[PDB]
Amino acid sequence: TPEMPVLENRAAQGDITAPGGARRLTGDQTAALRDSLSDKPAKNIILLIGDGMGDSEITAARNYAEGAGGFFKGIDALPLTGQYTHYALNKKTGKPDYVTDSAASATAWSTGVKTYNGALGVDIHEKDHPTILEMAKAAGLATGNVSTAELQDATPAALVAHVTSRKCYGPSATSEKCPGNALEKGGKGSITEQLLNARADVTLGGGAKTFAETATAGEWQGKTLREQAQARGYQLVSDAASLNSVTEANQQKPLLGLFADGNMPVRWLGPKATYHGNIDKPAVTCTPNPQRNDSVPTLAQMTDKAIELLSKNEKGFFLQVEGASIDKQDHAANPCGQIGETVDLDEAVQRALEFAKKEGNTLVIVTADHAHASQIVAPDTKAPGLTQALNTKDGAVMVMSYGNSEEDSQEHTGSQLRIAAYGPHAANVVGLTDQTDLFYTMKAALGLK
Amino acid sequence: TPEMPVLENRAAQGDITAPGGARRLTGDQTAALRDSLSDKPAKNIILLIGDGMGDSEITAARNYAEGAGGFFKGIDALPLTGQYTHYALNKKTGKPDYVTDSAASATAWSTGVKTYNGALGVDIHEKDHPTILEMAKAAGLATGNVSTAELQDATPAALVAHVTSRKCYGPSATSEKCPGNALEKGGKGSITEQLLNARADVTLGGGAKTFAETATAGEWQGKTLREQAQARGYQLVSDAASLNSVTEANQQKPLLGLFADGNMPVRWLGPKATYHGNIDKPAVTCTPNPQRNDSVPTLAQMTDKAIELLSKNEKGFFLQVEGASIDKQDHAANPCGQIGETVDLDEAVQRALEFAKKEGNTLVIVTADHAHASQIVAPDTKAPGLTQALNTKDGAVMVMSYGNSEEDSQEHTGSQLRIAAYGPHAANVVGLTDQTDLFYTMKAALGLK
Ligand SMILES: [Mg+2]
Ligand SMILES: [Mg+2]
Ligand SMILES: [Zn+2]
Ligand SMILES: [Zn+2]
Repeated sequence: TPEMPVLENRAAQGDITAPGGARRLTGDQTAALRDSLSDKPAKNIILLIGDGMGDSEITAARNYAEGAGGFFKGIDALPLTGQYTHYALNKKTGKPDYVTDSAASATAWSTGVKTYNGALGVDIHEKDHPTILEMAKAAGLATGNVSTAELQDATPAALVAHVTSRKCYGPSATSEKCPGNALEKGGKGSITEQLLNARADVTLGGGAKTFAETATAGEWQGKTLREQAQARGYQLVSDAASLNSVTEANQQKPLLGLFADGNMPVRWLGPKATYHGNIDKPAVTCTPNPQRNDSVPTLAQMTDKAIELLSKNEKGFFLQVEGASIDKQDHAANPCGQIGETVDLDEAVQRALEFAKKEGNTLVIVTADHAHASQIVAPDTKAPGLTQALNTKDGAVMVMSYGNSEEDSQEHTGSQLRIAAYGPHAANVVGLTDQTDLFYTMKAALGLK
Repeated sequence: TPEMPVLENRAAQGDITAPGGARRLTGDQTAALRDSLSDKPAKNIILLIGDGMGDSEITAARNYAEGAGGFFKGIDALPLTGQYTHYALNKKTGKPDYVTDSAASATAWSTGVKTYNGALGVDIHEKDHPTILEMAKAAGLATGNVSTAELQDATPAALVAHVTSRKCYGPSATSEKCPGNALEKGGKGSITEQLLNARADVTLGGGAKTFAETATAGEWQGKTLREQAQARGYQLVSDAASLNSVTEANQQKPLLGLFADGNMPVRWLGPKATYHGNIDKPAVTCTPNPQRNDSVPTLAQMTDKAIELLSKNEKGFFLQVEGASIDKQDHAANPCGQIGETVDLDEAVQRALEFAKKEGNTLVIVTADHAHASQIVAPDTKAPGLTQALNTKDGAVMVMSYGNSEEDSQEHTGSQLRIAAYGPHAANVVGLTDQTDLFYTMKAALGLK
């Protein structure tokens, strides 16, 4: 509908060296804003998560791929923007823990309650809390869970599982790590077991590896989780081709795609940032991954398939899309990997926006779980940590730094960060909010009880 | 009668450990946002700058001072938010320079043109461009310029001075670094000298030192600039009581407050962050700076006095307020200084909002020139840089890290950052914009030609 608009052009108007040439706006937005506000109920919800995608990561990625005066057709097109907080809680004391992990953050938007790092779908008292997927499902809507990581990973895992520790991937690990959740100790089961129970109509991602573990107890005891899956009515697919065959997805024949043993492959490769790399070493240009594959769906691809199959439900749908790898490449101090996964996500955002634009009753939300390590610094910067200089699209050099861990892994950060939305109820992300608010915002737009 | 609502309370609504207690919203925001949209003209403009105050610096200060679930009654209360980019240009190539200084950034917002780091009121070709202040004055509007740094520093300087280098504080430095601007070589002058010609109605801050230099030429050759200003009819005050006593400020009786030889005293004392400081050292608790004085007006005080004086103007006013020390103490790796300076800013913001709420035709802007070093990390972090643990309001420990420079100074950072606003034309800050767009936004809002 021309009704609800999106930002079509927020790129620099003309000559950046000229007066007004770097402007992103062409006029007054008061009208456009007014036209972007609606209190009408959302039919569908599409939630796009860039793991570790703070403002720094978004900026670094635009600078490189689109130029400083560039514009992300996906990411940057959402008209309603704000800043949200995502601190976690300390388990013993219930006091704030300023820097969160993806387990606690994902638990917050999915169930509306703060938790401790490590936790999936449980409060600090280790008490379960229904998730937005379980609720929408209960309400009879179609549910989708898509990611580029292993599906046991914290991010997607939070919509479907309740464990006291994100490490409880399969039975083997649960029994050890989460004994109270272990199927044999009377628990609800491991992350994978719980995923299977949940039954979203569409689930696409990696982590096929744990689907090889074997049930210790229950009905499917002694079989492989994968085996239990087909046993359960589930349709399994492992490549683009097959994923494309799929004409229908639902509770009868829910869909489960396992495109990789672990995380799906990264789009771009580059060297790892090194100490004084922006000085001692030359500017880098990122190399697309020759080992990415025509048979592996891109995220924008799982996204479009997900939308087509979930859109066949007349009551509506809930969809969660995760761009997993941003956070993981940030940890590895790999600019090229971190950047490409941001660009990968933008493509999916575009698909989601396109659908919402025409559909008209769709709420699209784009955000991150927490902030990361990456910073953009001056080119002649002499940093204590890991640095790298990059040749951007503007023909200039950009330098990225990761200086918050002497360890082998760059740490997350607690800075508040961008949240953007388009469609009905999107005004609920404007200004300062908390990660938990997102739950109530979503459940409220759909009218979930 | 606040036609347009400001956000009265977005602190966590209840018990942070319980379902929905960490929420900052109490309901749907649609109607309130709708109520924040107006395209009526703006009588006045109050622009508040926290130098180097990125989203990280804000989060950090809130956690410390108000708690994670806290809310800055000033800073966090502006209902229309977005993110803005502030890259500068490379003088020679004209290509983007990812990390700006304060000089080129304030030039951006004050003239609508991008320029090279170090430049004030001039473009890459060193051409001069009229400033939003000079233009307001020209239209008959009352003008103000308040800052906690020396008045010759880039932020305030940019509004009334045009020079090739930011270093050109007074006659002596200008002759050496800005030979083209030097009074004696037929130039327009040094920063202080043009500041004096600019004749803003209200100018309050530090930098008294440079006023002890003597003109090298012109009508006031051989007299100090202090005398020249007295000679030119400026009202000079240097203490809080002298300032309070002021009843008038206009083109006839311009006001000049010089409250510190250099920069004004910082609000809180604390030790410098250090290597492995969060491990090898006990947690720090900020303490008020005894020097902060009673003879010294605070940022909130000057902001109040300036609005009073400026408000007298029928046509209206444009006022810039700078919390300068946030950036400075960030370069210094001093969390208490940095945070204290952000708290100071919040108080100045509250004053501006109170008046604006009242007046009804005032546009209030809160943003920063660029991003900075500061990162919030896990308590157990083992960082290559400077860290420090802090005892927050929540009775918990927060660790701050500075790791982008092996130099004495920590660096500015390239990330886009929060921009927020309240009042008529406030919508122009939502979504993604450029710093230069702000120039155009204040121009149209005040109806300038
Ligand atoms: Mg993730
Ligand atoms: Mg400044
Ligand atoms: Zn994460
Ligand atoms: Zn600075």
